[PDB]
Amino acid sequence: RVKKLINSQISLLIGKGLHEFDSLRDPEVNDFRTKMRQFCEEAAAHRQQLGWVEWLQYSFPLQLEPRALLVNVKFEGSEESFTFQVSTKDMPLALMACALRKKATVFRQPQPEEYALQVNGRHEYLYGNYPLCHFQYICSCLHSGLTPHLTMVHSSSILAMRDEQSNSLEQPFSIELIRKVNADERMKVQAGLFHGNEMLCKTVSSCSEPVWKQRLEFDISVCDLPRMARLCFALYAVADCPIAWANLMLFDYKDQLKTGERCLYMWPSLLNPAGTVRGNPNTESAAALVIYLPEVAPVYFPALEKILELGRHGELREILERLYEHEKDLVWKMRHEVQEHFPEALARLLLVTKWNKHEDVAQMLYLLCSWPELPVLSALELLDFSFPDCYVGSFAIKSLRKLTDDELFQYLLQLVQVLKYESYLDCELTKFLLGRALANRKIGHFLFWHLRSEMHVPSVALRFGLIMEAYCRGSTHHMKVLMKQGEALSKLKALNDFVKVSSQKTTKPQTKEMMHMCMRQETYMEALSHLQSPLDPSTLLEEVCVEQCTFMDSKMKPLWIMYSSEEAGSAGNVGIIFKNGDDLRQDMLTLQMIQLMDVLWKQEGLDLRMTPYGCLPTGDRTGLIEVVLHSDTIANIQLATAAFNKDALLNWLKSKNPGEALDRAIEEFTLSCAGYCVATYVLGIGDRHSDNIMIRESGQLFHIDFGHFLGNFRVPFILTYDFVHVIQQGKTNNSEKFERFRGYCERAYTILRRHGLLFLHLFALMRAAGLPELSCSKDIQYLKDSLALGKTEEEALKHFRVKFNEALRES
Ligand SMILES: Nc1cc(C(F)(F)F)c(-c2cc(N3CCOCC3)nc(N3CCOCC3)n2)cn1
Repeated sequence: RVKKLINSQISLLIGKGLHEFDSLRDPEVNDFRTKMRQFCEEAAAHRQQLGWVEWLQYSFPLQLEPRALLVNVKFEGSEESFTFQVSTKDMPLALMACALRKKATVFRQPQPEEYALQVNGRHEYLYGNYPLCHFQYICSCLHSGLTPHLTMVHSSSILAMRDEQSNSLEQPFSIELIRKVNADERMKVQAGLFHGNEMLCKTVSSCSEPVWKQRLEFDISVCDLPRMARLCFALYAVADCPIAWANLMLFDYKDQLKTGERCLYMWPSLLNPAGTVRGNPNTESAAALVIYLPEVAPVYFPALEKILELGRHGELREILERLYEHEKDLVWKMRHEVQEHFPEALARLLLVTKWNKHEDVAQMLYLLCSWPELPVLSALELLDFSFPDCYVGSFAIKSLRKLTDDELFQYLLQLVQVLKYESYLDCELTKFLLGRALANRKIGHFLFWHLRSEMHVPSVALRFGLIMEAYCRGSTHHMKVLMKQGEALSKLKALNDFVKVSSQKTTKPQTKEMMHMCMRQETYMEALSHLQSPLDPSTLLEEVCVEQCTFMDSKMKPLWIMYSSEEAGSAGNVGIIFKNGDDLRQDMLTLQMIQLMDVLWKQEGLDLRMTPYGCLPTGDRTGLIEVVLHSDTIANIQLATAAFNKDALLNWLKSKNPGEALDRAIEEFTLSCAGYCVATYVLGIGDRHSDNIMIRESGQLFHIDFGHFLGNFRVPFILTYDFVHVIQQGKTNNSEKFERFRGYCERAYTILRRHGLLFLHLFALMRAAGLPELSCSKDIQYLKDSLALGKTEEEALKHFRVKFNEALRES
């Protein structure tokens, strides 16, 4: 009965009944389910016995940055507290020893190593040999002025949390084109063999329920088929009218060559090799193609031992590795010199390998099996659809194992999208993502939401559903925590639907008061309170502050939900925006890229005071956006009295930062303005105006609502006069302040160029997302031109300077 309860809770959580998996009677699904369940159960068993500091590393991973301070410290299970004057260079152990001395003297009774410091009212902890200023929390307090509030949590109390959370044939390749086609009856199939993007041979071609009975033969023998060969079909009508497409692997998940009848449930729309290799689930309405794979003999793909035995036998390039037909022959000829003296040029060699020649593949695989590990940057390139081979993919994952949990988190969105390129359910990328999620609860949280947010997409629902199920087997406690989040989102959807309907029939004050009555119902107060934020599991959403909740006036009536927490103090006051009706994927991608820019800038000692707030799609055109409190749009501020509208922004800054605080607010504005000008320029984010640019009371400028990127609508560099007016401290002429700002823009731009390959590799992997503004090479080209990677640093700077000077004349 406890197993029945778990199964039904997984079905509710993942948004797909587990019985739907059994009904498909698919051995590949059944084998994934059984093998991944045991793999995830072993991880849960390993975690149950972790030491209390190891459990802390799993559950509350440290949040680190890429003088003196007062710290308030209390003990768990006590209202009494003490404020200490410690240095920002002190370790958390020095703070814990200082706190324990104050408790021993106050209790009249005479071990810091048995403790960890919790950030009050947050699932965040300060531990390890790190100075206080290297923790994101202390560093954040230092900037905002605020005093850190910490709680001494004992080892026995952390161990109580761990315990509570327990559970060949030279015959040429051929097929037989042997249902519900909807096309013009006045009019009257194209097939192709692919190994990723590359064609293995020339395309071979053929008014409802059509009968062909045609022999389709390819110019390639059955022995030359690579292990990852794809047969791609396109049903169209004779300008061209496309109807449907369908792909399939020639070998199944058990390495055996497919040799029987097949019905292909087609996806509606010429050839689409990147598209999924699984049939359309809507078998009732989709067009189908009847196909027959002839019995060529069983025949399995040769095992690694047989391949290494064949590839074992065998026998100017520096200028090529920075390609023409002759240049590809000299890369292949010196393939051993490429392995021994240019291991990082592996991808270039893989691209010139004749994948339609089995002899050439075996020799490539022979070198690959002894190739040294490559840096993470090189491994991310190998994950592209251009490299579909199973051994190349396994080598890429092996090179990605050295990723830190922080780097893994930074690239997680791309690694999830790469699952859509996978040919089989059980793959080394799924195993890697699952193992890494089960060893870090933050990774497990965002992996869950990335998969859950796409369950309404038929091409990925089975795959993503199966991975979330396996994850749930590895953490019964976390499943319950994520269920509490899903229950809140379910209520926000019902509440937002009421708001949409009510706003079309009555005034704003009236709809807002009815929203509050709906929220004040017991089922709503319960579902909306006491949860971990889906935007950030370390932020606790305690009591929903109904009186402060409202909705915004745009088409979808987004909800603005406020929360508070007595235990967290002023830092427990957090807000979330719930939006339903628009897709948040591109905003999430933009914001993660800005966050990556902020990390790269900070690694070079450049802090541009950015605000990369949370954005998380959770379902079908549904998601959450983190509220940055104490901020307002440029337009709202431009609505003390300004004699000239040009002084409004500066006057607003002055009212929030009087006396000596003004100078530091102007500086925060200048730094963040340089960062956002550079980010929007490099990413090609146009349509920036007073309604989608905001300013914080600290002076920090930030952008919101990134509806367009990569020049979709070349987006020129933008210098806005009202922003230049603040940078110049309200003066007409101030080249000393203006030119410092130009230095910030140029420094930020030159740093991004040094990591240009990282942005290109991440954006190439994101082509799997199916985002309409990141759908071809022209979109990637935009980033190559904005970062000017072909030019030297001096030419790129000169060209950036021409663009910046053009923006200043336009200002
Ligand atoms: N795709 C979207 C949609 C909205 C969406 F919320 F509008 F849907 C927002 C949005 C709008 C908004 N508005 C407030 C100002 O007026 C315009 C709307 N304020 C914010 N904030 C998040 C960061 O902290 C500050 C608040 N996000 C962003 N991206």
